[PDB]
Amino acid sequence: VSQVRQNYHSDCEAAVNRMLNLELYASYTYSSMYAFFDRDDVALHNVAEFFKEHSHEEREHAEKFMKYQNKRGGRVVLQDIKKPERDEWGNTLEAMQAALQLEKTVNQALLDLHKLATDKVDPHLCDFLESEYLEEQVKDIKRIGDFITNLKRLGLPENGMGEYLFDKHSV
Amino acid sequence: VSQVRQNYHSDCEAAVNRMLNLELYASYTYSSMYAFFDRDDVALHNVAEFFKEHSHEEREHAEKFMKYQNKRGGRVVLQDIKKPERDEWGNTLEAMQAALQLEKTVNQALLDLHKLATDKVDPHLCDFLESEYLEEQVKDIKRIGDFITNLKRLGLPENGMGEYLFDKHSV
Amino acid sequence: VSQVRQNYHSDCEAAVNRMLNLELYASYTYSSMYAFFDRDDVALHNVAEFFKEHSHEEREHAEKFMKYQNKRGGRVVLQDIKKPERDEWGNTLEAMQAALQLEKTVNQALLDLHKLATDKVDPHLCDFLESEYLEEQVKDIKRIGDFITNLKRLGLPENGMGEYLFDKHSV
Amino acid sequence: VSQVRQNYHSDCEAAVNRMLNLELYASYTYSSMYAFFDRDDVALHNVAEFFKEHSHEEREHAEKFMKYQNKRGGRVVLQDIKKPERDEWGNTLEAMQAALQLEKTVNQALLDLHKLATDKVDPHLCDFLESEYLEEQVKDIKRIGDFITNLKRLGLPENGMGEYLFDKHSV
Ligand SMILES: [Cl-]
Ligand SMILES: [Cl-]
Ligand SMILES: [Cl-]
Ligand SMILES: [Cl-]
Ligand SMILES: [Cl-]
Ligand SMILES: [Cl-]
Ligand SMILES: [Cl-]
Ligand SMILES: [Cl-]
Ligand SMILES: [Cl-]
Ligand SMILES: [Cl-]
Ligand SMILES: [Cl-]
Ligand SMILES: [Cl-]
Ligand SMILES: [Cl-]
Ligand SMILES: [Cl-]
Ligand SMILES: [Cl-]
Ligand SMILES: [Cl-]
Ligand SMILES: [Cl-]
Ligand SMILES: [Cl-]
Ligand SMILES: [Cl-]
Ligand SMILES: [Cl-]
Ligand SMILES: [Cl-]
Ligand SMILES: [Cl-]
Ligand SMILES: [Cl-]
Ligand SMILES: [Cl-]
Ligand SMILES: [Cl-]
Ligand SMILES: [Cl-]
Ligand SMILES: [Cl-]
Ligand SMILES: [Cl-]
Ligand SMILES: [Cl-]
Ligand SMILES: [Cl-]
Ligand SMILES: [Cl-]
Ligand SMILES: [Cl-]
Ligand SMILES: [Fe+2]
Ligand SMILES: [Fe+2]
Ligand SMILES: [Fe+2]
Ligand SMILES: [Fe+2]
Ligand SMILES: [Fe+2]
Ligand SMILES: [Fe+2]
Ligand SMILES: [Fe+2]
Ligand SMILES: [Fe+2]
Ligand SMILES: [Fe+2]
Ligand SMILES: [Fe+2]
Ligand SMILES: [Fe+2]
Ligand SMILES: [Fe+2]
Ligand SMILES: [Fe+2]
Ligand SMILES: [Fe+2]
Ligand SMILES: [Fe+2]
Ligand SMILES: [Fe+2]
Ligand SMILES: [Fe+2]
Ligand SMILES: [Fe+2]
Ligand SMILES: [Fe+2]
Ligand SMILES: [Fe+2]
Ligand SMILES: [Mg+2]
Ligand SMILES: [Mg+2]
Ligand SMILES: [Mg+2]
Ligand SMILES: [Mg+2]
Ligand SMILES: [Mg+2]
Ligand SMILES: [Mg+2]
Ligand SMILES: [Mg+2]
Ligand SMILES: [Mg+2]
Ligand SMILES: [Mg+2]
Ligand SMILES: [Mg+2]
Ligand SMILES: [Mg+2]
Ligand SMILES: [Mg+2]
Ligand SMILES: [Mg+2]
Ligand SMILES: [Mg+2]
Ligand SMILES: [Mg+2]
Ligand SMILES: [Mg+2]
Ligand SMILES: [Mg+2]
Ligand SMILES: [Mg+2]
Ligand SMILES: [Mg+2]
Ligand SMILES: [Mg+2]
Ligand SMILES: [Mg+2]
Ligand SMILES: [Mg+2]
Repeated sequence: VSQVRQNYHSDCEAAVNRMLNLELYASYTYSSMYAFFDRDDVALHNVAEFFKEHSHEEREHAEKFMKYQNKRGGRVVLQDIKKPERDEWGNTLEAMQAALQLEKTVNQALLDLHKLATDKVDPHLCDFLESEYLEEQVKDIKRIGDFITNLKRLGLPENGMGEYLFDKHSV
Repeated sequence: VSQVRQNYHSDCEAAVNRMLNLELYASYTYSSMYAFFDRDDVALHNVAEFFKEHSHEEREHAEKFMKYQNKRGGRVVLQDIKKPERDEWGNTLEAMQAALQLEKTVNQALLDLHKLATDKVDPHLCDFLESEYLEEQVKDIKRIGDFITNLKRLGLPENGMGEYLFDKHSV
Repeated sequence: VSQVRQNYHSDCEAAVNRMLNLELYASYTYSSMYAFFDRDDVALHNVAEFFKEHSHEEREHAEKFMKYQNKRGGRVVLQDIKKPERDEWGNTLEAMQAALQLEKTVNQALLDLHKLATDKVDPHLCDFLESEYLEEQVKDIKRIGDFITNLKRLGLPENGMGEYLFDKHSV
Repeated sequence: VSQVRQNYHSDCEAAVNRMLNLELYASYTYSSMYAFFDRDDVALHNVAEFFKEHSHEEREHAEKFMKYQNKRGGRVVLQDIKKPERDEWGNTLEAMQAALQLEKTVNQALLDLHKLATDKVDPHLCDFLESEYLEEQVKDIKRIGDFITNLKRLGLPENGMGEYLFDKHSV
């Protein structure tokens, strides 16, 4: 047992490792979207940069879980980072729809971890999730939802002019 | 009943007073460690200053509970501040080991108070503990644990050169 | 065929994708080493930060290959990022030895890619590797080798004082 | 024989002169496109300025070959600069398509010169092409390809609104 460990359940330690993996998975998915929008036959650089930034953000979320694990006396256990579900992302609307679903998946896992922390009576873990993860998640979900609404308004997927306009005025 | 009092259980009020006393006890223990490391026959000034700073920090934690008590309409009730368990602290490793245990004792009392606040449905008290106490406690426990690991690495208690090196490069 | 593509062999495109994966693998390995040295029972923060920085550097090397692929009209194809070979890294000397071998593995793959680019008569790819990868690789290999020599001098693995001294004066 | 000449093949000297001419040809073509987009019945000033800048860049590439020739002890031999293939350029998409093909023609000639330099074992010439020409060429080809993708998205040639939008947000 780690000398620092106090009120940290084995189940929570394991769940933090799984959450770490999911953040890395989300980072990798966003990097794929960056790569797609940077293609010469897609060429929406502002959209590409949006996803690149989100990839970096998710990597930071992962690192924060690693630091958290060590602070509590848990042990970081890494697994493979699975490749993204798609190799190509269609267009801005398809990619944003995929990002929304990914963000909701990450949010559900955060909420599930919070429920586990509540069940195991771990207020430090609860506070960590609430203070560092849960609000940023709601904000990102709202931003992507707003984008989707605008892309539909702009006539995506069919309306190429609309897609250009979004890249030039929204991101 | 205080005109400001709302959703503040008598049990929580009493527990806040006991927590106040424990913070003061912890401050006094750290001041003892400061005094020890300042002895001419111990003479580890950087270690002494580390404990002096921690003593000041704990006094501030105590004052914050006094302010909290009044904000909720509870009444501050003081008891004797018991002298520290030891008059002399052996060496840097022994003192850090004692500090780790003290910090875990304080942490357990904070967690117990949080459980009481949860049971009495007092989210303001829960938030206070989470926002002002619980994370600082985990950080301090981690820092002291890291120090202990390094002091053992440096060959404490036997290795006097190791003890000198710690005082000159870690604190 | 991409409208931008010129003098870019399918074999080179595929090899760039494999190199991308290896950079990501190397980044993940360094993040594991960071996590290890941040453990309360290891506690060598400067060593941890060294590996954290290297993890970030490798991620940047990967992103540069993604950008390269798109510039040439190739298509980024991602695969799983395999977890590191070890879950724990022993000590500073063991970790540095593993880092040296990892850096030489990455270097060999860069040299193999350069040989392929030479065979396919692709000077742009050759220049890219020479200007952006090959010298940084030699410098990093030299730095790690120098560290290993010093860790052996300091009596690693047995000499804990030596390990402390390295963390405090070399990184 | 020039007193400075060393390891500089007659074939390479002649090929450098031909490359000089091609850079000047490319500069003249871009100046034609500038003139076209500046017409009162075309009136896409930002597009015009893009081509004007590229014309200036190509002239600089030509001057760099003149300086190179003299540095190696070769002799600059000039030929006529042929007028551009077209007197009018249709629209932004047609012009960008022509620019892409021109840039690929220039790139092929640079690659052919690099192959000649390799065959004649002239690393100075190889380095010059790699360091001063080959990457700028790939970047320009990528930029023009990205523009073409966007112009098609915007509904060129038919969609005049799309053409206006490109001139106002992409260049
Ligand atoms: Cl525990
Ligand atoms: Cl508890
Ligand atoms: Cl696990
Ligand atoms: Cl980071
Ligand atoms: Cl797996
Ligand atoms: Cl796909
Ligand atoms: Cl948050
Ligand atoms: Cl109140
Ligand atoms: Cl009340
Ligand atoms: Cl209530
Ligand atoms: Cl009381
Ligand atoms: Cl004060
Ligand atoms: Cl008493
Ligand atoms: Cl005593
Ligand atoms: Cl706190
Ligand atoms: Cl803890
Ligand atoms: Cl090709
Ligand atoms: Cl070729
Ligand atoms: Cl591939
Ligand atoms: Cl980056
Ligand atoms: Cl795989
Ligand atoms: Cl292992
Ligand atoms: Cl380099
Ligand atoms: Cl010469
Ligand atoms: Cl010669
Ligand atoms: Cl020679
Ligand atoms: Cl000639
Ligand atoms: Cl000039
Ligand atoms: Cl002629
Ligand atoms: Cl014409
Ligand atoms: Cl260049
Ligand atoms: Cl190209
Ligand atoms: Fe995000
Ligand atoms: Fe964030
Ligand atoms: Fe995240
Ligand atoms: Fe996210
Ligand atoms: Fe965000
Ligand atoms: Fe403290
Ligand atoms: Fe504090
Ligand atoms: Fe305290
Ligand atoms: Fe404390
Ligand atoms: Fe503290
Ligand atoms: Fe590195
Ligand atoms: Fe680098
Ligand atoms: Fe690398
Ligand atoms: Fe590396
Ligand atoms: Fe490096
Ligand atoms: Fe150009
Ligand atoms: Fe240039
Ligand atoms: Fe040129
Ligand atoms: Fe050009
Ligand atoms: Fe250029
Ligand atoms: Mg467990
Ligand atoms: Mg998972
Ligand atoms: Mg798979
Ligand atoms: Mg509850
Ligand atoms: Mg709560
Ligand atoms: Mg909170
Ligand atoms: Mg917040
Ligand atoms: Mg009462
Ligand atoms: Mg008490
Ligand atoms: Mg007594
Ligand atoms: Mg906080
Ligand atoms: Mg292929
Ligand atoms: Mg591989
Ligand atoms: Mg495996
Ligand atoms: Mg060769
Ligand atoms: Mg070469
Ligand atoms: Mg070079
Ligand atoms: Mg260099
Ligand atoms: Mg000749
Ligand atoms: Mg010619
Ligand atoms: Mg003619
Ligand atoms: Mg260069």
